[PDB]
Amino acid sequence: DFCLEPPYTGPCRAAIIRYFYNAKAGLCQTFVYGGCRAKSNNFKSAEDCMRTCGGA
Repeated sequence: DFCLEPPYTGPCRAAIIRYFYNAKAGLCQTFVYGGCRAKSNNFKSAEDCMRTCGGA
């Protein structure tokens, strides 16, 4: 959801993108959010990706 599980790309709205953490394939990925409380996960670079689930 934020680091491995399936990121929310459109739970409320349509579909918006940015960076997520896909800690299995190559880690830092993309999905931003698609409505709701922006699903908290919402990165844009390595520093972003890291502060949330990269180096926590």
